[PDB]
Amino acid sequence: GRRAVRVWCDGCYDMVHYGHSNQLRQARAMGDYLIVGVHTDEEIAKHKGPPVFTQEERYKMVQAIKWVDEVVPAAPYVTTLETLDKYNCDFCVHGNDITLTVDGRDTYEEVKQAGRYRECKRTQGVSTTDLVGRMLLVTKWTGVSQFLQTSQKIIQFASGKEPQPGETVIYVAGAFDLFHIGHVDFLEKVHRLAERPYIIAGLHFDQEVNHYKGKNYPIMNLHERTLSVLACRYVSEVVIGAPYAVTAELLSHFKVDLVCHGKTEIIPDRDGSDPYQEPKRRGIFRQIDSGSNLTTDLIVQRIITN
Ligand SMILES: Nc1ccn([C@@H]2O[C@H](COP(=O)(O)OP(=O)(O)OP(=O)(O)O)[C@@H](O)[C@H]2O)c(=O)n1
Ligand SMILES: Nc1ccn([C@@H]2O[C@H](COP(=O)(O)O)[C@@H](O)[C@H]2O)c(=O)n1
Repeated sequence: GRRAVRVWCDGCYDMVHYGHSNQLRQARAMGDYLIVGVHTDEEIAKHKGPPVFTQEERYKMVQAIKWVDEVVPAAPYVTTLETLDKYNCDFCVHGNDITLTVDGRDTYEEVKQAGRYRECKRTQGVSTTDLVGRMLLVTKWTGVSQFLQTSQKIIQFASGKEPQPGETVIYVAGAFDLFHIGHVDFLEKVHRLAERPYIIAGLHFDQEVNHYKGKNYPIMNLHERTLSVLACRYVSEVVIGAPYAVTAELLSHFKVDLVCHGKTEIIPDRDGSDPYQEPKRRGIFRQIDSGSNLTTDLIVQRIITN
């Protein structure tokens, strides 16, 4: 038995994207166990403006990412040894920003001098601001994203497991754009539908999403959406470019036991047909209620306050 390295992060985690998730993956790789501190609405307000998502929304999203072992709510804004000592955490991990006080001293001086501060690289291809811009475009399809996808980035995000005997294969599908607490609440309930679930998430092509969603959607592209969704602990695997209709070929290919959709509107397939007709014919379709009303369109409207 080796001695366990417990690891700390903190931040606002306000509108979580695959950069947040890649930093948490990276931080968790540095030890055995990741704890994450998230600040309150009130606390974020004192330093920046108030955040787009409420604390309990933010606590829940972070908790949903597979590298995170626990979420400490109302974490202080600035990391301290008092906090590290209090959660038995060997060291903290931040991305490499310039973090200086007004007089030129380091915000994390205490921690750095104690030898208890580690850095990870910033994730390429994304930031909340970049995303704010993508939303502004949509409200006022060839591709505004310059994320560079690789096999290695997918290897790092994927759990990498084939369905074992006894596991109940469950397929779901959609846009999964701006992967959010609504999708998490949906997937987390789907995950209750069996003892040992193996959830596969079909991700519609960008061209398809633009067609059925109008405008400049999707905000995120298939590759980005791939990682967003693989970061979720309830997901075992992803179809990267799934058809809109849940075909026979697909169900048979993945040996699907079960198919779900949430309480959102199902838009008819181009020929008028129910794209879930085939699993309903087999009697393996089941509708689920997430309990969330959150959609990509509501995230846009909450994120633009002018
Ligand atoms: N593409 C990005 C964006 C952010 N982060 C890291 O995530 C850390 C903690 O997250 P948090 O403070 O809660 O959010 P932001 O950093 O504001 O996210 P962003 O820059 O995208 O707005 C940040 O220091 C940031 O460097 C990262 O690694 N890669
Ligand atoms: N708030 C939400 C958002 C999505 N969902 C479900 O998540 C899946 C993917 O949704 P999108 O294709 O709309 O991203 C769908 O089955 C949808 O019904 C939900 O149950 N509650």
